[PDB]
Amino acid sequence: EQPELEARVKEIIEVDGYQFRDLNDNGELDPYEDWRLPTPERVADLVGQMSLVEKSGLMLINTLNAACDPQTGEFGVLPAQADNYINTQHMHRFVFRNVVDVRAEGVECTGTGTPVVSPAEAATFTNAVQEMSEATRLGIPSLFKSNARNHIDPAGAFSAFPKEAGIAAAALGEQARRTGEATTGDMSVVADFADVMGEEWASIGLRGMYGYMADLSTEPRWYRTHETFTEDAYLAAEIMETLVQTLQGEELTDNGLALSPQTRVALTLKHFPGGGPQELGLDPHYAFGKAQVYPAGRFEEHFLPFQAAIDAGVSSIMPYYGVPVDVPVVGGEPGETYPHTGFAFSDSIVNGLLRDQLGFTGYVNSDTGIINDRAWGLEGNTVPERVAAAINGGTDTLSGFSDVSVITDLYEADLISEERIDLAAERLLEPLFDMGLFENPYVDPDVATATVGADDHRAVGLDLQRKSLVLLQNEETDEGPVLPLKEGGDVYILGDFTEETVESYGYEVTNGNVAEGEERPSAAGSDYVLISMTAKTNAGDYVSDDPSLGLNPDHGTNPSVIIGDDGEPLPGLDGQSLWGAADVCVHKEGHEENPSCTDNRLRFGGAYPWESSILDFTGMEAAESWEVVPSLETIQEVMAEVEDPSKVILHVYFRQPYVLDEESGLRDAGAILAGFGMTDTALMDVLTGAYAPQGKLPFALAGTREAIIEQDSDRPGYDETEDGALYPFGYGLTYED
Ligand SMILES: O=C(O)[C@H]1O[C@@H](O)[C@H](O)[C@@H](O)[C@@H]1O
Ligand SMILES: [Zn+2]
Ligand SMILES: [Zn+2]
Ligand SMILES: [Zn+2]
Ligand SMILES: [Zn+2]
Ligand SMILES: [Zn+2]
Ligand SMILES: [Zn+2]
Ligand SMILES: [Zn+2]
Ligand SMILES: [Zn+2]
Ligand SMILES: [Zn+2]
Ligand SMILES: [Zn+2]
Ligand SMILES: [Zn+2]
Ligand SMILES: [Zn+2]
Ligand SMILES: [Zn+2]
Ligand SMILES: [Zn+2]
Ligand SMILES: [Zn+2]
Ligand SMILES: [Zn+2]
Ligand SMILES: [Zn+2]
Ligand SMILES: [Zn+2]
Ligand SMILES: [Zn+2]
Repeated sequence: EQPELEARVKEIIEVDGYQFRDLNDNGELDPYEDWRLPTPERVADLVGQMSLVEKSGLMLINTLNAACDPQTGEFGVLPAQADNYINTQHMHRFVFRNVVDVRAEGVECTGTGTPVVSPAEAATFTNAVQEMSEATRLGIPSLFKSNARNHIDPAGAFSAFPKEAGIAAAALGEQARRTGEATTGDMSVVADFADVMGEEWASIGLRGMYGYMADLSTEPRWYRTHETFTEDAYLAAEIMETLVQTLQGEELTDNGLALSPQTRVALTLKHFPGGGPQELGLDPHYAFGKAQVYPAGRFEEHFLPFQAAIDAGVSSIMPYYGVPVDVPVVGGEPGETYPHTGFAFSDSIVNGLLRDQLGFTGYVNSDTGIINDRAWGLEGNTVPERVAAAINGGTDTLSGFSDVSVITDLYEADLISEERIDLAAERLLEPLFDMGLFENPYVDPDVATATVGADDHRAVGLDLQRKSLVLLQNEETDEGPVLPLKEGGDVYILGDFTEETVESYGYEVTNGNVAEGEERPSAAGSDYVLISMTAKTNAGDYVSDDPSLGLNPDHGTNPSVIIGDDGEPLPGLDGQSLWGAADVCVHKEGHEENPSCTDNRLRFGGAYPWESSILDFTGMEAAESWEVVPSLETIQEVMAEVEDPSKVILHVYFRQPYVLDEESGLRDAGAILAGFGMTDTALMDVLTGAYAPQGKLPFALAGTREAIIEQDSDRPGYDETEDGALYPFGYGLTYED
């Protein structure tokens, strides 16, 4: 019956033999403090006593990182803006972005940066914010969200798993190992991962997530394919279902939300209705990439994973920045299309599709910076006008917006009704009640130390690392298949292999990784060449209003067209404009005089927009804003030096679905693997045969740039291209001894 309580500011009262937190400090048991009552009655009572500004503060969510004190040496103290956000803006939702890890030897507090914090220091920080929250007039608790933390970057003290697509590759591979088929996957793999994450996140007082991503990698030119699970909507739907059930629980409320005190992490699924199908792969963080296009008419396949998570009870939904171009309204009158504005401003999307058509009963969380930076389709509108349009469109909380006074001002100007603010307040407050946070919002920092990165948790991650690896090619030689490796030999390594780790398996290693000013030993005479390679963007020089770049006629024109709902094309988006002409620094269609460029330095990722279709390794080596690592030139020298290329093992990190073009010579390697993030001993354990590979690709790979240029950005695979796929979805070899 009686749930545990903890209070550091307010007092505990007991009534009818039960104890309660007196959060308004009146000395009596209000219904919102009365945990015996159903949540709607607790919310109604709480919303009844809030001032307008306290209600409007709930509609903001902003970065609140732990800081360090240069004079005490303590890490995990409150930042400067904590007092403002909690006490002046009345916020109770925050994004925690610090790396959680143990700092080296010698690290002292200094610099503008975001300090690294241990698990115990992270818990101390979030407790302190909860302490400051309880100290407010009604002592409403706070909720921290974060992006993903448990993935190897090819994190910190959290237990390390492969990237999202590696988890899907492992799930498909274990289905095929049990059934013979690779369709929707073995979801015990996903549940095992989610179980470790939920336990570790909750132990530091991190009870929400910006994620996971249900977006589909149907457009290989989209730089965010690196954080998608799959291109296939039905596998994605099965994964989102399992993530909600495991992270939120299977216990549903009467509203149909999987929210209980058993909820370890409440998910804010992103990015609705699906960020995958970007025109030319250009991303809507950037002005030139506002458009999402659906040439194969698959808009409904893309919100199918969201559908599945909504039914499993997911807490929260984040719309993407994108603009849906000419999309028929689901369940609407004939000839109706969705507005050509960003998703969070469209009542048709957030209230119509998400709530009315799909039945979502939770709250809606904007993506970060839609108001000031990415108010797509609202370029001429003011900031207050943009706030009202997102809130009235169905968006309940604004990520990256700080200023509660703008919402109160919009109320006094009758641009947002108080009935709408009450509705947002209800949706935002209910999960905090249902998750037990009004009763006890604190955590034990020392239990975090014993939980984050536990040995058994790390073991689960290691298993999935080994099961994510996909064997794509393993050529038969006179002495048998290239893989697994034989015992002993001379091994040449290139790329991110640790020499002593490879030596430890009983090989003599020659390291081709030399600095730019030293000569590289030849690979001649090696029994094996281990190359670990990938490609990266190097687009930090991009400037939208620079005639050398964004305004350079030699870079061509942006083919993307978006006709505004007023009848005029969006700036720089008429299909004839220079790439940089869509940036507000160029068009200046707002209220405000020389606006900064939003696209400068492409700081979120992605190549130069004129280079977004160069996904082949040969093209990428020559491209201005792509880089092959190690260089394709060095790789090609090395493969010639060994003379017999079947002695070369390529381990490739397909950050995007890169194209192994025949001109590049990479297909002459004896073995090719796709890796999604592993320790060196996990990969050496598979290469040397202690374990056999079993992963299967959760997206198809193409063989030509033409297939890249021809495929439909909203359709999976390459079956409609002339050249087709090099490797299809669900493909992957093993050792057959
Ligand atoms: O972390 C954030 O605030 C968000 O940043 C935005 O740029 C991304 O679109 C979203 O996926 C992140 O969750
Ligand atoms: Zn007191
Ligand atoms: Zn009573
Ligand atoms: Zn009270
Ligand atoms: Zn105030
Ligand atoms: Zn408040
Ligand atoms: Zn990445
Ligand atoms: Zn199911
Ligand atoms: Zn786009
Ligand atoms: Zn009035
Ligand atoms: Zn303790
Ligand atoms: Zn454990
Ligand atoms: Zn054989
Ligand atoms: Zn030696
Ligand atoms: Zn020219
Ligand atoms: Zn150029
Ligand atoms: Zn003005
Ligand atoms: Zn050379
Ligand atoms: Zn496609
Ligand atoms: Zn051709």
